[PDB]
Amino acid sequence: PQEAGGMSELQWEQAQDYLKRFYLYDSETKNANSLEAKLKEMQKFFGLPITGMLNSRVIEIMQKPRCGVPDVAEYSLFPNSPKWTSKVVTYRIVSYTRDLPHITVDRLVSKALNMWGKEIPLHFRKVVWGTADIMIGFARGAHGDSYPFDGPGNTLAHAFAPGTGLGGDAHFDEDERWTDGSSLGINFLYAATHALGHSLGMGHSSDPNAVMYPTYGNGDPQNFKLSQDDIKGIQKLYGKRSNSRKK
Ligand SMILES: [Ca+2]
Ligand SMILES: [Ca+2]
Ligand SMILES: [Zn+2]
Ligand SMILES: [Zn+2]
Repeated sequence: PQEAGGMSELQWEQAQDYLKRFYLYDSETKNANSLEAKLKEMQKFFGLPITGMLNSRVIEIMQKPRCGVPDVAEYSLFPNSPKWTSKVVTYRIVSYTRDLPHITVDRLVSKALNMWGKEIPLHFRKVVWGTADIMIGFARGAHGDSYPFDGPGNTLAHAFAPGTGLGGDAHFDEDERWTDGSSLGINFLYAATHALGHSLGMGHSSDPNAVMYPTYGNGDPQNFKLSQDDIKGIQKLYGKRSNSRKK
């Protein structure tokens, strides 16, 4: 909490490790000098300009929630594919949270997922009989998977990469707050575009107006939608397109 930067080694480790979990679990790189190199990468990935340092904006974000998905791969059980390679993608809800009835959760995922679908030539299909590729469920890290519950705050939602039928699923930290009309904690619409975006193998982006922006913050937009730099990125791989925007 601000002083994390100049805290004792034990508390300080939490800061260094908070970035580390958001990337991967590699005990080799754990080091006090190596710290400085890896931070360089955090700053480009995040976008923030201040670099080689941490305490003010860098920490402000570690403590602030964002996402629970790693951003890299190394010694783990996952396939190698940048995006979905299936002919069609599908999605179904497993369970629902008391904050929102089942229909509401469901229509939010479609209202976000579809929004991605329109920005790409992939073909998406609605579910009415049987299981689907992407399962959307509420659960805690102790449901039977890696990534722990870590309580509310830090770590917002883990999700999986488009891998096989089982992999590709999306999840929501049930501990976290979830709503839409109340507009109090995390809007489902907003996180859904992010969580579902990770089910497409999209990586984060640095623009401050990005949809996967890892620096959660910004004001309260009117309707809100896919961003410019985020769209061109996915298009460059599914086809060919370019663009530029800042602020
Ligand atoms: Ca959490
Ligand atoms: Ca899946
Ligand atoms: Zn993310
Ligand atoms: Zn899980």
